[PDB]
Amino acid sequence: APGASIFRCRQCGQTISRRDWLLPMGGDHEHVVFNPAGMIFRVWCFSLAQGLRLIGAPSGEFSWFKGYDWTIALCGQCGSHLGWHYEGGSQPQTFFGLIKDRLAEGPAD
Ligand SMILES: O=C1CC[C@H](N2C(=O)c3ccccc3C2=O)C(=O)N1
Ligand SMILES: [Zn+2]
Repeated sequence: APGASIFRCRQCGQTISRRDWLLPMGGDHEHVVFNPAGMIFRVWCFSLAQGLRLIGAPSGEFSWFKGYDWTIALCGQCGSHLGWHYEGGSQPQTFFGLIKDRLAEGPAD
């Protein structure tokens, strides 16, 4: 009965990722960053995620992770902005950076 197992959208409960899938990018799964609009995000890196909808084509502009280009990742169910999918880089080629406070963590399905 683990209670710290899967991550769902906080707004609607769509299944999104798992604690087992946390990915330590440059030594830490947690990256605290800010965008050009000055919004600060506590980004957790995950090797994998599901239930999102990747919007548009990738961009390298302002990327927080050197070598990676990003696409906005919305909750596929409700449209909540959950984070970004990163691609085009190395080791790994791809991963998700998800905004921690926009997810709810709980027991497995
Ligand atoms: O790695 C990333 C992902 C995208 C993120 N980002 C944003 O959140 C944003 C909001 C408004 C205008 C431009 C941006 C942008 O590049 C950002 O700054 N870096
Ligand atoms: Zn949602």
